[PDB]
Amino acid sequence: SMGGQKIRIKLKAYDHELLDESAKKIVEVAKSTNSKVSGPIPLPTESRVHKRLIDIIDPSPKTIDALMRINLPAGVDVEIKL
Repeated sequence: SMGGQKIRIKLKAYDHELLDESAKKIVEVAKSTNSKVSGPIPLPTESRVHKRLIDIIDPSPKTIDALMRINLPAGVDVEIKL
């Protein structure tokens, strides 16, 4: 489809290192898809918690299938639909 919509995913985890691997890992898998991903964008740590935001441009259905095939490692969280 024409698309033209961007998707943002927020990652949360006590250890920034772990969250860094999840964001970088997803970026490599997302970039592999026709859709493009920007970031990861680092955010302010709160309550000793690190969070990152990755923007997605022209997202495709192959990106969602890859996310379902890969399961985020324990200690990481994601926000969908606000």
